[PDB]
Formats: sequence, structure tokens, C-alpha cells
Amino acid sequence: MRLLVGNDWSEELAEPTGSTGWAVQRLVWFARDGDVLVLPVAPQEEFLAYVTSLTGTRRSSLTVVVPPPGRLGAGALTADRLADPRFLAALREAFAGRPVHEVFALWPDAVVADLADALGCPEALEGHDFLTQSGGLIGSSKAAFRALAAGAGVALPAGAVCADRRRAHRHVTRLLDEGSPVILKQDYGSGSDGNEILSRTPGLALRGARALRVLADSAALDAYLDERWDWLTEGGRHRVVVERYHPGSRAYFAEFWISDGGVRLGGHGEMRYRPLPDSQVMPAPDLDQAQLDDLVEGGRRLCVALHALGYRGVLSADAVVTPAGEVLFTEHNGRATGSTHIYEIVGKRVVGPGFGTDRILLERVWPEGWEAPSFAGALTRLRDSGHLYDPETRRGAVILAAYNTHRKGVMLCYVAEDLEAALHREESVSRLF
Amino acid sequence: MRLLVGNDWSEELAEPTGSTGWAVQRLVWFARDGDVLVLPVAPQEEFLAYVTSLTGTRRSSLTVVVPPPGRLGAGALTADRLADPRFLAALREAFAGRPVHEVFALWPDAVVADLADALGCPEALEGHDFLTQSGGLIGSSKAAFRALAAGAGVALPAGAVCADRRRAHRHVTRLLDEGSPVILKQDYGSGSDGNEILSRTPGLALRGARALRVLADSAALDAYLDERWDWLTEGGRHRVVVERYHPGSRAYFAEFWISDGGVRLGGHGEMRDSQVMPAPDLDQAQLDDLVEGGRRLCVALHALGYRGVLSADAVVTPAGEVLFTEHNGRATGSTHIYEIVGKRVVGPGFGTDRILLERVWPSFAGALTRLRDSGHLYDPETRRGAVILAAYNTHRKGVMLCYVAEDLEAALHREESVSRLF
Repeated sequence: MRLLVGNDWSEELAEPTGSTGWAVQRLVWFARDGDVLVLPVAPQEEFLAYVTSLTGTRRSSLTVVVPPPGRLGAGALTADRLADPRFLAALREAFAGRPVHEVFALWPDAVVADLADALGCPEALEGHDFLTQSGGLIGSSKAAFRALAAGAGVALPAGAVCADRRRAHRHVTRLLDEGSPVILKQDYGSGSDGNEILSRTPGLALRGARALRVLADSAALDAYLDERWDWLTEGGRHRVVVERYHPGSRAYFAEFWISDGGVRLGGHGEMRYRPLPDSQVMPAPDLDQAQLDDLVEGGRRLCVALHALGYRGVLSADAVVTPAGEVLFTEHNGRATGSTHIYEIVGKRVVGPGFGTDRILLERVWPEGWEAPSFAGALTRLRDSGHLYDPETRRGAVILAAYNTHRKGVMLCYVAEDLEAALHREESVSRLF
Repeated sequence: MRLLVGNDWSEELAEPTGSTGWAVQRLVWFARDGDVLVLPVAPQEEFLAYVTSLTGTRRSSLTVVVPPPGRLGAGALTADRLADPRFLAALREAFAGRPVHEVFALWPDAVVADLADALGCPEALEGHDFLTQSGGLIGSSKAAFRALAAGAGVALPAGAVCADRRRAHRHVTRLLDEGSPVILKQDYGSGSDGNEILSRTPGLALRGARALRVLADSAALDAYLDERWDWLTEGGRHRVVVERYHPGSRAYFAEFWISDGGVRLGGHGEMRDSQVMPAPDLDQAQLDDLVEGGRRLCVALHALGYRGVLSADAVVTPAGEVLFTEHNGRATGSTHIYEIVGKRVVGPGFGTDRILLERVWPSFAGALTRLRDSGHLYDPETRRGAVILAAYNTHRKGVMLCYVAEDLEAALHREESVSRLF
């Protein structure tokens, strides 16, 4: 039995006040026979039956443990929920005298170490001591990324890490005067929401950032920084990354598993910003050999550094391929990502050895306008139309996520021989939702 | 020709408005033939002459370049001074066509990489790329120390790193309820002034901290945290380290040189007002724990890209236990003492034959005269006596001396004798 923890973005970084308990149910993909899963919201049995039917895991061997709601409700595993004696009593009965062989958590946070210590199994949590000192936050710091990548000789867009407007102004101006647009990034931002593009020229597509600011001269930049610095620094708390922006780049990732033993490549893929990152394909398409070697080697060098300083868990290294074809790394993501369960479980375990050879994976966030009444309702239509993923042909749509009430959808992963065939499948499926 | 940069505490972390230009004159100890030194204030000639006569460095081979004063005056090498075209022109004249072989800086700051880039010699600066991304700041982060130490299996007092009062309250309570006092540390604090001790009982020795706060219970802690948090976090900017405090502990350091090629032991010592090197009264297993613990930590810092000097500080508890408390990525008050005065001036006998004791005098030229006339001045022939380390120290308000003797007892006799001179 392993202890699987479906926790969210660190409580130390932000209040998870918007969480609904949906995203983390991806935890079930990782479950194997006998595991105990901690989730903020109990999954519907139909989702459990479906995922386990594909992974080959015996549903009846799993236990799901859900804490009582906490100070922020039930949407996320807050620290007070994981410390609740009612929850702890339920977790120990779930164990039923079994030792915890391994602790796996979606996010590398001190709360997970708190839990392991309360259960008297800190040895089952790799990187336990590191996490007690909140070292896992390094996995979500772009400032830390810039220094580690630079230190490791990993290719990086030109730039710097700024704690004050005076240095920020100097570095933005240096880059703008070279004819380049610039992207500013919150140290601990999540996704494009934490970034803004600054340009001397109008009309750039907003890929990887929430806004474009067109700044004519030094005085325009003065005005921008005076206006936006509080937001950029999250109220003066954190630094701001300044780096060169490369319009029209494609975005890629190589994700690794970092354990006491070392660094292991999990998978690679492309995140498609069209202009929002609403789909991904794995493995990485349209890279030539040198570029794929650089993406993986770069990511590996970064992880070897993170390993050496004590980080343990999943690590996604994000990069761009510029229009000129250069691979440049833009950040790392220390957590089980939106990609992790897709290549590691759906790809390698469900589809099999042909994933990466015979088949590709295409994930799409449930499209605008698509509608299904329920999980079972989505499964039925896919079943009946013949478009549901089929273990015998290794083709079709895999249901990745639980039913999302607020979106009235699930999430699908199309398995196919190539991108064209997966996009075709998807459009057939569009006639159902 | 090496470029030696006498820079101060990172301008990214604090404004060095207080600096007077005295402390970084220790750069002169590191000078070797043909070097070029960047200092905020020109050293007095007699000082320069004295130091180089001891190190064997030819004085007239050296060039000292002082930038014009900057926005904060002439006390420190602020970024505006180092970027001044007048300074950079004079710097290139100092080189007179010589390539920069190595860049050595007192503090691993991005302004050093700025300088290297502007002079076209980034390859002379080890860790240049790391430094452009301000990676050097990690050498002065206690939050980073805690995570690194923990992850490296380096012995650590119990504690945590807290970004908010709620977690700080929990962790302080845990330790206090165990009957231990607690120390809170500013992440980027420089020295004891960035720490405060919390305790159930008053009267504790204020070793390594600014003040002691007596707290009776959870309500008193609420009130303390609500009132000091702004100070503790530097206005909400940084996290706060919480750890168990050990009263009556002795404090030690082991300092390493971290280069592309790896980690080299510089030296070790005890901080007593005074410091002594090598570290005394440690039994061999405690010294091994001190050095191999510091070394494990530097291996991690090396792997992540840090390059320069790294001093690991530790305490030895009542029970004889070596616990590391922080790291310091910079040329410290100790570095030139063991590395130059010890290994270069005194020689191979240092560490076997001789020890070094640093303390303030019990003007430079006057000190030289009396020491020379009395015969207490350090004598290369005997490898005994007082070395004048610095023309002046501002927080001790006098000339700084390093007594070279067979052992501590003999160093203390020499100092007492120097004391009765006047």
C-alpha cells in the first residue's frame, strides 16, 4: 500500500480559495492495487470504475479518504484538513495495519511531510527532510529556475531576475533596444496568468502571457513599472523575471522523475498555444534529432542540479523552439502536471509499448460549447458511437477527468497513429457534445 | 593580471549607506603580482606597503582603481560607480592591454558579472552565468541553508522556514512547549542583528542575536508576532527561519573555496569579539563532523552553480553535538586570515606549529612603530608576533591585529603585553 495525496498548489504561496476538488482527481490514474488515496472531494464511483478498468487496478482494493471540510471549504487539502483527528482516524482505518511503502503527492509541500510525520512514516516520503524546510517551493520558483539553468549551462533566453524597479527598467530597456519584445514573469506565478509581454511594437499574439503592453520609450516604461510593480511583485513579496520574448515560438516540455536514486525521463511533448494552451500532444512532434536531444539533455541537466540540492518528485522542464529553431528553456514545474498521468499511465501502461512508436496522445481541455449531462452520459455516447478508446484497436478517446459540473464536461485524450488521425477523431466526437 | 573587486553586501539586498570603505581594504591581502584592485576608497600607502611586504607581492606591480563617488557616496562599490564610463576607462588603462586571467570578488553579486561583461571578460569569472541571474544571493539566504542542509543530511537544529505568522506560531510553540528557547532569523540577515531569541525564561546569553523576548504563552506570542513580523520579514519581503536555540554553545566555522573543479577546504576556527584558527578544543570527531558537514553542504551549492568562498557556521551543544546554523557565501572576516596570513605569510607551520588569534588593539603608522620598536610586531624569522590586519575597523573603532603564536595561551600573553605598552 502506498499513500497517494491529492494536494493542490502550496498553501504557503496562495489561498486555494477557488478550488472545487476536480483537477486533483487525476490522482486515480496513479493508483495501483491496495493504495490509499487522500482527496478533497470523493470521486463518483463511475469515474473510479472507468479509470481502474483501464489501468488494470482492482477498484475494491483501493480506499478513498476524504477529510471533513476546512476553513476554506472542501475544494482543496488545506493544512487544517490534513491535521483533523477525524481525518487521521479515517486514514489509519484505511491503512488497516498495513505499512506505508511509499508516499506520493501531487505537489511537493511541507503539508505532505507534516502528514508523514503524524503517521510515523517519514521514511516512506522521499525528500521528507527537505520538504519540512519548505524546499519544494523551489520547484515553482522562476527565479530559482533562472539561476539553476544558467548555472547548469542550460540554454536560456537573455534576461535577469529583478527585485526592484531600477534594475528591472535597465534590463527591459537593454532588450527592447535590441529590437526584442520582453516578457515579465512573477517568480511564483502559475501559467500565463503571472506574465506580461512588453513591446515597442503593437499587434503581437498573446501567447504565454495575460496581456501585451506597448511602451514607446523610457518614460512609458517608467509609467508602466510604477503602475504594475505591486502586481508583478505580489505586493512587494517576490522578485520579477525579465527575459527576451520570442514571438511565434512553439512550446515543449520534458518531464522527469527525481528520486533518491537519481533522475529518470518520464516523457516529452508539445503544449499548443493557439493562442491559449488548450491542448497538448505527446510525444513531442516536429522536432529534429538535435532539437529533441537538446530538450531532453537540457531538462536532465536541470533535474540533476535539483536532485543534488535535495528536490524529490516530478519535474517538468518547459522550453520553446524559436522560429529560427533554437531550444530555450523558460521555466520548471515541480509537481505532478497536466501531462504527468497522461504519458506515464495512459501512454505507457494503458496504450503500451506502441505509445511513442505506433500511437500518439492528444489531450484537449473540454472545448467551449461542448456539453454532457454527467460522466456516465459522456461514457455512454462514446461507447455507443464507437469513438471510445478501445484496448483491442488501441484507438479512440480516453476519458481523463471526472465530471466537471461548472463546465458540464469531462476531459478527453485521443489515442491515434498521428496528430491528423487524432484531430479527425476529435471532430467526429464533437457531434456528440 | 587578476581583477580583484572590493565589493560590499549585495545592493540587491540592502542599501550600503553606512559603509565607509574600510572593511573591503582586506582585498589587499589577496593581491598577487600584477593584479588590479577595484576599491571604493584608496588604501593608505603605508598600509599597502606593509601588507605587500608580508605577502611577498611586489607593490609597484599593483594598480588600484577607485571609481568616482556615486549616489551613496564613496563608501561602497554601488552599481552606478562600477558602471561609470570614467571608471571603466581608467580600469582599461590599468590593464594596459593585459587580459583578465581571473576575477575575484569579495561578494558574489550580479554587479560583478556586469563588470566582467562590460570588460569583455566573462570567461575570467567562474560562475558568471549563475551570477548574471543573481544566483549568488543564495549564499546569503538562511532559508536556502535550511533546505540545503536538510536535503544533504547535514546536522541541523530542529525548526522550519515560515512565510506567515500562522506557521511561525505553530513552530515556535512546538519548540517552546518542549522547554527550549527559539531563535528567529531574517532570511537575508547579515549577522546577529537579524535575529531575535524567544524564551519562557529571561536572562539567556544573547549569543548570535539582537535581543531576547520573554513569552509566557500563546497569547503573548500572538502579540509578539503581530508586532515584529514586519521587521522579521523586512516589510513582508522575505521568510523567517524558526529554529531551536542552544544557550551556552560555542560557535565554529569551516570555510571552503568552491570552484568549477570542486570544493576545497580553506580553514576552520572558533568565534569566541575574537576568533582563533584553527578551531581549538574540538576533539577529532567533532572537527571531522564540522568539516565533512560543511563539505557536504558545499558539494550541493557547487552542484547548483555557486562559485566563490563559502563559510559554514555551526555550534557545539552542551552534549558535544555539531549543529550547523547558517552559511555565508562571501569572503568573510576570516578568509584572508587563514588563507593569506596563515598559509602564505606564516607558511606550512600554520595549523601544526602556529595558531592565529584576531582581536582589535587592546593609527596604523603609530601601531606599526610601537609594535616594531617593542619587538612585538610579527617577525617572519620567528613566525611570532602581531600582524596588522587592517588600518581601521569601524565597529571595533581601532587597528585590527592578528597574533601569531604557538598556541592560544602564548597568543594571549602577547596580547596582554601589547596592552601594557601604553
